[PDB]
Amino acid sequence: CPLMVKVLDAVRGSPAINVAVHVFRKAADTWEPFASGKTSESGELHGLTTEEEFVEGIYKVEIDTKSYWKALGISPFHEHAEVVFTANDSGPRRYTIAALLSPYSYSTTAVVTNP
Amino acid sequence: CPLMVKVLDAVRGSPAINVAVHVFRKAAWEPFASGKTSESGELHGLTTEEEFVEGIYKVEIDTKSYWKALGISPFHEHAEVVFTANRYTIAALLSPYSYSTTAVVT
Amino acid sequence: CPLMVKVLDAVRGSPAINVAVHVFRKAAWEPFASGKTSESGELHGLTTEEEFVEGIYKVEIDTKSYWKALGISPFHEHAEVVFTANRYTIAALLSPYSYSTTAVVT
Amino acid sequence: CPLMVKVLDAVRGSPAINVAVHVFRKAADTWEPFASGKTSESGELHGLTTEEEFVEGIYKVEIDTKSYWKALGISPFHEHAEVVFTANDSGPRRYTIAALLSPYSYSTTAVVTNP
Ligand SMILES: [Ca+2]
Ligand SMILES: [Ca+2]
Ligand SMILES: [Ca+2]
Ligand SMILES: [Ca+2]
Repeated sequence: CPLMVKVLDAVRGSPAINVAVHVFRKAADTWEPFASGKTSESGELHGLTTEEEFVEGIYKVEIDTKSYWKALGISPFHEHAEVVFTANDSGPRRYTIAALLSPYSYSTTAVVTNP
Repeated sequence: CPLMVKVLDAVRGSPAINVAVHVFRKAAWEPFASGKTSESGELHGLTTEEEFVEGIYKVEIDTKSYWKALGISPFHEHAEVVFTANRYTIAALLSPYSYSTTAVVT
Repeated sequence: CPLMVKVLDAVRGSPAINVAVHVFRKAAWEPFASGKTSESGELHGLTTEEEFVEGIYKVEIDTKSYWKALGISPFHEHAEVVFTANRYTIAALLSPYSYSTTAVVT
Repeated sequence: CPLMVKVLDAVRGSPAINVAVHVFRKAADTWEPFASGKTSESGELHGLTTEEEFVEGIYKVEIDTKSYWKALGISPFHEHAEVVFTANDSGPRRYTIAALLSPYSYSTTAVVTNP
């Protein structure tokens, strides 16, 4: 699994469950859809892509924080958290993008490994 | 100011100086405002009360150029940052492989 | 000031007002300075250039009392925060189950 | 496993490997040693304690960031990151403490589950 996403909720002290994650890749010209999914009961999203699909490029991972907070009855500030990075440029790597969410703040970090 | 940006470096423990910041507003992204961080890591003067209407905004901080100037290989292209406005300070704390961003209303 | 503390609330998007802050210095923890956050979430006036010598300091922010006043059940007792000093701003961003803290030197 | 700790490195984009973690419990009078260990190659520390040992109380988890950064040739600011919470007060829970480290900043969050 070359691209994994893990999301935690700083208001509830829990995994962020059933949060939508969309991945786009930058096109020749615009953001083209690449892969999407929803976080699990552990806050994790595995199975986005495959080694064969995951080419070099500039990717955007957008986590739908607005829907997540609204469904919980919380007022979100950010529409979404938008993590943008160059992948695979010096060869294939495995990436984990972790995100910690609050209504008016988020943080995100990357773990990169060389398989 | 209706909108202020502050950028801090978590590796060196210093303000992030001369970092480019662009703000965009969602149209029916229209560039909306931009500048470069001061010696204090702050950017004031972006907009006015008149122009800053309710809507969806994106603040994008060119973190990649900042790290490269320092000789450090960064992960991200930029710390974007996207919110609905319904006085705002947007703060960003930068590391090579992480960032956090927060909004404060005064 | 040699030492400033700022506290922000990540749930409400506001400065954290009237939060108690205690600073301690490691002895051969001696209370060193303390106060309460202003309407801006800031605490100035903690110490002087004379008293603030190199050493190991702990800044402890009473986050539990802040959340309880708001009617929110918090995880932490306090966001402590412990560093070696060799002008410092200590910033803390608070959520019920998380905090982050950063130091900036000017 | 009622108490787990996971640590990531924001400078390197990696797990924080072989970082010392000490847990103390507040005593009747002072911090009494409770449990300690080192993070794994995945940045995780399992096996700190057992359900039988983990009683209600005020715990301090101290992560030795100073040694970790010094061994990597980086200048640390914080001596250590000191996470302090009441545990088990309304009954036993499982706790994960996650920490993201940089030289001049750290964040930490809790995931609490009711087994
Ligand atoms: Ca290439
Ligand atoms: Ca309106
Ligand atoms: Ca000295
Ligand atoms: Ca009890």
